[PDB]
Amino acid sequence: EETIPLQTLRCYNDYTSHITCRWADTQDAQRLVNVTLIRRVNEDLLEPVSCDLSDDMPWSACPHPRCVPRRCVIPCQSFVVTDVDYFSFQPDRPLGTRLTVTLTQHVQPPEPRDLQISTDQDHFLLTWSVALHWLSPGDLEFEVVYKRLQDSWEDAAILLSNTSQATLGPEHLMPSSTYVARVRTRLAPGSRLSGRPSKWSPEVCWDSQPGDEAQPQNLECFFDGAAVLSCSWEVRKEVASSVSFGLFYKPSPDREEECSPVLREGLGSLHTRHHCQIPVPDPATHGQYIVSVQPRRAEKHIKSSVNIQMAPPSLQVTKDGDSYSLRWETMKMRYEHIDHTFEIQYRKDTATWKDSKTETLQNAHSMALPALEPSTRYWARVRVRTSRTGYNGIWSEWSEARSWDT
Amino acid sequence: EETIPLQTLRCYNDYTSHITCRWADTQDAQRLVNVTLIRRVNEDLLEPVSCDLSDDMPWSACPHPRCVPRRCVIPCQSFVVTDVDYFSFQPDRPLGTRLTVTLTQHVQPPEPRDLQISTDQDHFLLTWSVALHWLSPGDLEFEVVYKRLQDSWEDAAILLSNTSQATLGPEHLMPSSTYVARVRTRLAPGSRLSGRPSKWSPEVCWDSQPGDEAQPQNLECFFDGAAVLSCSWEVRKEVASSVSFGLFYKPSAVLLREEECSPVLREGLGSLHTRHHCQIPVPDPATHGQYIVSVQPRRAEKHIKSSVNIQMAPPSLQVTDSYSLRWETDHTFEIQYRKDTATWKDSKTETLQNAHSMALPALEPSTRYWARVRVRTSRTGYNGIWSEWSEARSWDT
Ligand SMILES: *[C@@H]1O[C@H](CO)[C@@H](O[C@@H]2O[C@H](CO)[C@@H](O[C@@H]3O[C@H](CO)[C@@H](O)[C@H](O)[C@@H]3O)[C@H](O)[C@H]2NC(C)=O)[C@H](O[C@@H]2O[C@@H](C)[C@@H](O)[C@@H](O)[C@@H]2O)[C@H]1NC(C)=O
Ligand SMILES: *[C@@H]1O[C@H](CO)[C@@H](O[C@@H]2O[C@H](CO)[C@@H](O[C@@H]3O[C@H](CO)[C@@H](O)[C@H](O)[C@@H]3O)[C@H](O)[C@H]2NC(C)=O)[C@H](O[C@@H]2O[C@@H](C)[C@@H](O)[C@@H](O)[C@@H]2O)[C@H]1NC(C)=O
Ligand SMILES: *[C@@H]1O[C@H](CO)[C@@H](O[C@@H]2O[C@H](CO)[C@@H](O)[C@H](O)[C@H]2NC(C)=O)[C@H](O[C@@H]2O[C@@H](C)[C@@H](O)[C@@H](O)[C@@H]2O)[C@H]1NC(C)=O
Ligand SMILES: *[C@H]1O[C@H](CO)[C@@H](O[C@@H]2O[C@H](CO)[C@@H](O)[C@H](O)[C@H]2NC(C)=O)[C@H](O[C@@H]2O[C@@H](C)[C@@H](O)[C@@H](O)[C@@H]2O)[C@H]1NC(C)=O
Repeated sequence: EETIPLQTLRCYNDYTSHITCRWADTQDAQRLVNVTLIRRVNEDLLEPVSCDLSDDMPWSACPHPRCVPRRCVIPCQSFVVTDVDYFSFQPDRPLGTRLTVTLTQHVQPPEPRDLQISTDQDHFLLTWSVALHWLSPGDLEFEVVYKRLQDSWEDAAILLSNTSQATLGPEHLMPSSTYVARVRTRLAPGSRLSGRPSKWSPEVCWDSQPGDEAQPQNLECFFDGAAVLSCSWEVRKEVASSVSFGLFYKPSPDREEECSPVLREGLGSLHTRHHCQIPVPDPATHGQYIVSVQPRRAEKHIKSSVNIQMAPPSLQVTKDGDSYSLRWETMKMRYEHIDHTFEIQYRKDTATWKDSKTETLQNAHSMALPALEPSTRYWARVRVRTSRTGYNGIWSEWSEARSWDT
Repeated sequence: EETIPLQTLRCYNDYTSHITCRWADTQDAQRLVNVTLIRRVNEDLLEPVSCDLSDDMPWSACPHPRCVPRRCVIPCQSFVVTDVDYFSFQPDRPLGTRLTVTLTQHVQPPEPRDLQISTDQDHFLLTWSVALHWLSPGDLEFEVVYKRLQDSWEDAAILLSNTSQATLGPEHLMPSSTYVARVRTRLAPGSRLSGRPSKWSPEVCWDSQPGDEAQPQNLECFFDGAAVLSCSWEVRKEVASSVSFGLFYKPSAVLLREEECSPVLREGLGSLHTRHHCQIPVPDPATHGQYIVSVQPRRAEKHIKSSVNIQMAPPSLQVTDSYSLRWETDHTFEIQYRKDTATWKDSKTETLQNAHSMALPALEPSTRYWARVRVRTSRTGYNGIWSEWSEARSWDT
């Protein structure tokens, strides 16, 4: 982006005898290189310049906290409107490098492009062209790499072609996935030329044969060569939420087992990877396994006696004299012996259950009520639950609300 | 990982006539599978519970933002204390996958470990180990990959060993650089085992042989096979801030003139270097099949036109009733005078164009003032910088 010496150099003259130059350097650079100010006479003569250290930089700022300013004086006997001095910096030693390139051994073939996919049933034909007689198409060979959209490039299958197309089939692709492919051009083993391969083409992207998107997929197993067979597979996040899969394995015929525990990991935004470690205690004897991912026996055990929601009680209102009493019955349970607790509530019509007189009774079937307001409409509800050590549950829904007036 | 239908299920019964269950699917899952509630009568016997949609979830929360809650009613005569029901959920269709695996065709050997570098003069001995008669060291082959720290793994050089050390020299390594290496285990070609390599060891770093830090390094030129030879190289930022490098080429009776390539594109690689690129045009590769390519300091000069960079000498000054400033040098003069407890950015400041003289107003019959001047040109195609101040001169009024 332009040396610091060259940025900081300002050379001003008295237009009679002098030129004074001021330029700087960094210490950072000087631990590696030093440079002289050089002035040049004609297309040939290049004269050194005599500078000494200056503690200041009054003509230009130096962008770097570690500058070493210079100040130099160059004698002259002449100045004319057209005069231009040309200034340079020579480094303390020769620095450089060379390479002798034999073109035939330094070929980077052009990158493929116009990458394109067409389905033919369950195969996909991948075409591309290359912009190109020193390098003929027969010098070329192509390298295609493909992976599911959710995978590293790290882990991807290659496919080689001597022409500029390849067919990808069901031996290469898993069904109902999005695949990505890319292609680069390589020199042919047979070419009289070598170098290195092109940069990759841009990516093309496509869906494989539709199949069933719910099916778990990509079941893989690898044996450590000792005592463990590690299997992994994927299933859609949404399907794992309605279905519990297990891993089951059994030796192929010469009793069928569940692998446990299964660990889980995100795999992109739609799949979960699960892993399992199958123990193999004798790979010599039983060295072929048949392994399945399939629905587990996953049950919620629900003990009836301990999950009872009784039916709501029937409720009625009674007078008898001028004192009113609430009564309530619950459906006969064949002959069960089971204590019941009831919760009883009543409302002034113009008021809210939330803030109401809510007494609670074990094994009672009525409740006498206090005296109450002149000619008001009233409401009442009851609910039951079991209340005995063999038993448990939730309240019954409320009885129908029973109205009435004074 | 309980499923949503199962986490959600609650079944309460009236201990007389039936069981009521409530539970929930998600909309998201329903796109891929629906599920039926199932009540297991006995070991051999499952039966479908008929559920229908509910607006609510009066018995358990649903941990998805879009559930499809159900309410089922299963009738029963008969209940008693010892009773446990087993409930589950059947998919709308068979789901599964099945791989049949022969262990010898499916082996992944163990990750290498304990990567070390030792130096042997200018070589580096990398060692490691693999913790294992089913799989034996002789089944094994090690693939080692290495690279400069600042490079990607994309096409790093592989070196293969069939024992658990490898050597890396100056043939493999750029001097004065930091190398990172990792190793993984593979099945030997001649092994009757097949599978896939181990995952990579942890990385190890080391500093390659020192060389001449200051040189440009890593010149690479590649020819596209038609008309162009792209070249790249690295120079250290320190050096780059002192030397402009160029790229020069000559193609292979007597030899031709050595030519300069441009433009040179620059990009910031790693902490120490910047990377440069140049495009060389090659017209007749079948005749000039060899190009010697050099990176060296260029003719990078600053053109300074004398006439537009004049700074003059300070004028000479004097002072001589009224006091008069006179000076000797198409000029512009600035004249300053001052009081003695006041500085200059307080003092009176004045421009005089092609005057060599200046008269002064009333002054204090007490004080002893100071005065400087300086100059630049006005000559019309000319420019420069103000002169230094003239000798500051004194007098007592
Ligand atoms: C570029 O030019 C400068 C100054 O001339 C060099 O910096 C100086 O390098 C000298 C070696 O020629 C050092 O001299 C030594 O000094 C010690 C005590 O200070 C003496 O006992 C002994 O006789 C040495 O000769 C000197 O220390 C150093 N100046 C500084 C910064 O103090 C420069 O060398 C390089 O620059 C600096 C930043 C230092 O780190 C150097 O050692 C370094 O190599 C010259 N650069 C090159 C690459 O040739
Ligand atoms: C799980 O079962 C649910 C609900 O029964 C299925 O979703 C439902 O699919 C019905 C298709 O059978 C859709 O009803 C349709 O209405 C439209 C008009 O709006 C008609 O064109 C069409 O012929 C039907 O009459 C309905 O869209 C849908 N119900 C809900 C609440 O979404 C589900 O099937 C799957 O989900 C959607 C994408 C469906 O439309 C189907 O194409 C799809 O397979 C069942 N799950 C599965 C995997 O079968
Ligand atoms: C595994 O690596 C060994 C140690 O480096 C191999 O020996 C070397 O590899 C070459 C085979 O391509 C061989 O010609 C070299 O001269 C030899 N170098 C040294 C100094 O060890 C070994 O190769 C086998 O054993 C050698 C001695 C030869 O007889 C080869 O024909 C063998 O393939 C490799 N191990 C095996 C058994 O594959
Ligand atoms: C690139 O060109 C050819 C057409 O696709 C391939 O030739 C094939 O050679 C096989 C030899 O055993 C053989 O199956 C086929 O007859 C033939 N394929 C057909 C019918 O088109 C070629 O494969 C190479 O050719 C053979 C002779 C060997 O040299 C192999 O090592 C080659 O792989 C194709 N590409 C590659 C790289 O495989």
